[PDB]
Amino acid sequence: KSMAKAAGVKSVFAVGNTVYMTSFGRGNDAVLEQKIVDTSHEPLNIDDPAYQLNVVTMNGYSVTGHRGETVSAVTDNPLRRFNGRKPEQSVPTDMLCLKPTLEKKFFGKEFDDNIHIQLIYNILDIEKILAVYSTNAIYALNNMSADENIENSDFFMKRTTDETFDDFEKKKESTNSREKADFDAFEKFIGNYRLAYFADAFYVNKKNVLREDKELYSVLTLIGKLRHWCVHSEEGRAEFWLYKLDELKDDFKNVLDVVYNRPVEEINNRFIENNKVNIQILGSVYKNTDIAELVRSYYEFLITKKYKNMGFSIKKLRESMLEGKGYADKEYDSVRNKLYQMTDFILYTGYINEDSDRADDLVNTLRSSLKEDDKTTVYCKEADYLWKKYRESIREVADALDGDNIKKLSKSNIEIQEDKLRKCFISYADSVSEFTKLIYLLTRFLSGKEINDLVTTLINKFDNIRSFLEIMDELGLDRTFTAEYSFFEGSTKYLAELVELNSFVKSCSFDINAKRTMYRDALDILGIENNGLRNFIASNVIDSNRFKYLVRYGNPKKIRETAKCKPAVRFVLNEIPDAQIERYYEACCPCSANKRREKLADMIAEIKFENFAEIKRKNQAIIRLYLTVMYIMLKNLVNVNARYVIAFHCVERDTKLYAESGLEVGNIEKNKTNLTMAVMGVKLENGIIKTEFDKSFAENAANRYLRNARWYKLILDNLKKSERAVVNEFRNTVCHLNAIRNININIKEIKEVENYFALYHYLIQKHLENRFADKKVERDTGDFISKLEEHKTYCKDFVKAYCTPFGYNLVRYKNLTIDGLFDKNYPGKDDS
RNA sequence: CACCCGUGCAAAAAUGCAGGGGUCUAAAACGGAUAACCUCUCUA
RNA sequence: CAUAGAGAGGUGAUCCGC
Ligand SMILES: [Mg+2]
Repeated sequence: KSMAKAAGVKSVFAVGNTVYMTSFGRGNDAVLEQKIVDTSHEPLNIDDPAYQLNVVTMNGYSVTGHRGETVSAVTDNPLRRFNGRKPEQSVPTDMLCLKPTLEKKFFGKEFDDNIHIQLIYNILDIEKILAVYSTNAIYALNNMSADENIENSDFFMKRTTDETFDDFEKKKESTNSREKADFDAFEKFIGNYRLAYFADAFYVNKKNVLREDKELYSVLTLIGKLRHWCVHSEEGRAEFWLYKLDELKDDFKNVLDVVYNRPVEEINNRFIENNKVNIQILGSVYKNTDIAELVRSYYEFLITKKYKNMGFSIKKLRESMLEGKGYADKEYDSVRNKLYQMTDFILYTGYINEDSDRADDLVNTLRSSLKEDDKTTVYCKEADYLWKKYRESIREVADALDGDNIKKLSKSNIEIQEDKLRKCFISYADSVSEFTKLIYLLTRFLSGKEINDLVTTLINKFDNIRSFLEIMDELGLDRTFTAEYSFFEGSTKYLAELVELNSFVKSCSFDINAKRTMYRDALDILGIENNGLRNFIASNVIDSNRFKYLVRYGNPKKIRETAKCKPAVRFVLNEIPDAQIERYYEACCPCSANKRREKLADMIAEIKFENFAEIKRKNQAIIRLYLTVMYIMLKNLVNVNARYVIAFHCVERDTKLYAESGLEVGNIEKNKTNLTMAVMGVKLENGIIKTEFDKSFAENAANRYLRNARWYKLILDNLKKSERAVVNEFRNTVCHLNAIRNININIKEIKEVENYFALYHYLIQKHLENRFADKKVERDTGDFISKLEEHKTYCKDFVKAYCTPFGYNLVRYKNLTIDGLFDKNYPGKDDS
């Protein structure tokens, strides 16, 4: 990024008439380095400072870094932000000018600093990412109905954790038509075989059998409420719902526990098997502590390598000491290939239980050493020490680890008491907080890449929150949250939970015994419509991790009709590297890369086998190419949709803050553009914005983004072209993924696909055409639809018309309306 | 290759130069390798 | 007929290499 980070400036904070500077501690920890009053400074961290101040000025501070490869950098004084070249110093606002309201929301008072708002914006990013993956999860559940109804039924949208199943079953005989249809919708859902795609959530190994209705309902109700709370903005106490999950009724806690216990128990039991003999031998050779603490330590050192602190090749030291001894030979058969690794733990305990002075002297020598020659000499002396002082006990290991003794000990266990054993490995539900269990439930419906992105984003944002909460203690600032957000005072615990979650969370497998139902989908995803070949194709499809995504987020024969779109196929296989195109074509065919792409783009469209040796590998080559192409396409469209889900989430959230700040924002459900009009200070009359542009409006625009006349005038001009109904149906298309559901109709006629932005917006614009074709449409929307039929490509004007709700955040509006600005990975020229 | 802020130098209207931005955008830093187990297909 | 004797393909836990 920047020289300030390279110099080690982790942050610069303002606190009244004082400025504080920080550097990177261990991990994401911050340490205080300097304070500036005015043109004058005082050092901190005096025993290991990361950088020094070369000269301090009111414009900015110059620094030189000791912490690494030395660089010289300059950093700008936060108090002169917005105050250079025309009261000359002030604590900066956020761009939205919501800082006083956000501070008065999460904490009780306005704070006169800019440390609190960074924490708050991390809280807002946690909700931002949950709105995305909860929307994806509910879409994945709703897709199960797509073979029976095209509509996104309300059954998932209305659910709340207020109604327990015992007052919902009362609807079975209720007289009210909607409540009856709601229960018959639940009965229709629980009978669908496609629950087998989510076996880890809905099935219990007890063959594995479908759970009792009360738990299926409680799962659906939890995920539905999580979506409703993320995508809408709640009123009253429901706003605090995610932060008051301790208040959930017993059925939801019990279902969360019984879902979370099945991965934990499995992994907490595998380790008690693959290790029995090793743990017993260690528990005999060592007697120095309660054996549960030995087992804890062995688990900890096996699963966490501690290289973030013990950052040196202890394994090289081991080899340097054991080389040339029988310990490096077939002295006994048991460990010539594997099973050797407790020797490392013997070394590790030889560092933890004693000679920690030598370990600290080693860590110092490793900091002071210059050459690999030095580290090698030190390793040789450590080998000379350890091989005489402590290693002799491994001879008793060599006595204990004989093969028949291994076989005997395999019939035995460590005899830790059950309630102690269950507290020396991965914690069970009883200990894990409801938030992490609900995150695990959400992850049950997601792809592995989505699980990784979600969990690591949560880890990062909680670690940031923790770091700021630590900073505020040393600075002596008021840290105490409002009572309703006191959840975040446990954030250091939740980070420890989330990093534990990342240690075992994994993609939802299918039921192994269920595959004979997926067979029909596995054939209908290709369009194959003697039996051994068909069974082989089915088995080589159902095992594919790409099929497991593609059939959960899409209807298979709808994917097969989508694969007839030669332009989109040709585009997505243009982005496959040429060497991969060779690796496919050499396997599928038995000469330019363009003509080979074109040929396999026709092969993948006419793909079939039949009417309902290496040949098998040829068949795999055809299958693996096909599923890969569609996987890349649909994933990226879903990833484009998430960006607009965030945008509408923000529209909902910031409206309530702008309303809370005193702006007459109006009804955001009647017209999503009301906030932008409110921020622009313009008001509709008779359905038209009458006002022309004037500088006096921009100079009074309610946020910093809209202060500039150029983009204010452009947003006003595009907003006069918007239409209420089209923006609302765009919003619902985004929140329901209807554009991706109806992909075989929206994609029917495209000339060319330039990028996934153009494809996604063609899908939306053709959906809006299909929704408004039978309705009265006003002038500019009719022109946009005309240009959408004259050119079989998305209208660049229409997207910047219907995206006008986001205009209040100019950076978001630009990013979501100009391609090449859209994707971090594919930069390009902006227009206008 | 977006937005915003600082500074130097042009300039009276906006350009250039070099930086900063957890308080901006999703957007601060932060190859196979053997063995073991299930599943499918093909002979006798 | 089913289960059995070699192949052969694939998914998911993984021990080291310049
Ligand atoms: Mg941010």
